[PDB]
Amino acid sequence: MRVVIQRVKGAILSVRKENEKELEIISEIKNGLICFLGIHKNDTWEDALYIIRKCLNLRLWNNDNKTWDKNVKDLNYELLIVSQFTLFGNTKKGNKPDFHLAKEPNEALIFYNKIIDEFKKQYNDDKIKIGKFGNYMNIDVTNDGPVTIYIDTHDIN
Amino acid sequence: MRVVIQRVKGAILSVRELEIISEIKNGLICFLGIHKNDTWEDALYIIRKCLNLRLWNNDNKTWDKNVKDLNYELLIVSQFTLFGNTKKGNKPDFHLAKEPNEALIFYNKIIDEFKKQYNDDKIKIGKFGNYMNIDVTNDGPVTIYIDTHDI
Repeated sequence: MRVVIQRVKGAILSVRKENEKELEIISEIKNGLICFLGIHKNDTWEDALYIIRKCLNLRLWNNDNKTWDKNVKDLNYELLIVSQFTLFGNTKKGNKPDFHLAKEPNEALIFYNKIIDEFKKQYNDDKIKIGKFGNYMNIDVTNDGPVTIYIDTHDIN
Repeated sequence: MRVVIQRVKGAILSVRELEIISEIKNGLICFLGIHKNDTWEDALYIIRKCLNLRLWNNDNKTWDKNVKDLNYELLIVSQFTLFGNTKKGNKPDFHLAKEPNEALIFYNKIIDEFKKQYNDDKIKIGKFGNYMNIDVTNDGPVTIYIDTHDI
């Protein structure tokens, strides 16, 4: 499993409605993190936990003297967790990218919900916001630094 | 060199109460991390892939056009935190990330070639070493990661 973690002052997630061209705001987070999370073909519940561990636990904020000190939960800060398969989008071969290594979308959806669920059990239920799985979404992000963090769990076991 | 490429409707970059200093409508923001042992070769791969990657639908086709094809914009930004190793503890370490002085130069050079290759009105930057606010309108969203030490 893969994740892009971007530090944020806020973020507003909006999708298409019901002519359309009409974006509808479903998820707001103020200060906190945003997480573009890619579920991989053969992911196991162990990778999921590791993702949730680093999100919830890495120290991407500062205090007085001390830097890189406090994690998302110390500041009662939110997270917006957005599913992003395009992260296994393969760009080794060809300028059109190939997603062959992502998970199938019905298998993914159940896995991601499970994760979101667990996300809530390891933090606070009201701090974890989400997008609409496998849907067009339009997200305004306030990058705070910026701060961008990459983790590929298949770099571990 | 690592890079996070995201597809935007547009993006606004601001600095320290703040003040806008770049912006772009549709195109791409690329958070571009520079490894201490990177090579000019290591740039080319990034720039190419950024400029050519087919990330836009062509009314009926999918994954078909690039930022060049659609006279779109790129806004290049230098994330060293992309090399924050975090397996150790919960406190990232950037012992893998290029030193800010040689970094800034490599960044500089990369921008020149980004212009040299696409168009120089089409490339935006930030103030390199400093705090940045970037409002980013994630279109899709479409997130794309490459670490050049795989090619």
